[PDB]
Amino acid sequence: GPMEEANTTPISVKDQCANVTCRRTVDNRGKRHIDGCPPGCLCVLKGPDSKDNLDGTCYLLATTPKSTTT
Repeated sequence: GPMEEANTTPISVKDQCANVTCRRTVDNRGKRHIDGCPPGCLCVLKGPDSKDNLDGTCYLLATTPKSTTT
């Protein structure tokens, strides 16, 4: 085939996710506080009435993007 990588590579390689950590706290609010995360990974932290200043975790998403360029 040609010298192009995309022309020879039909499927694009998955991109690595970041292990960045987040922190969300909410008291005397009665509403759960959610933190934000970058693309490819999401951080969900659930804290009931006993919520705290704890930090949430991040996980990599298996779902592949729509990018064709390696």
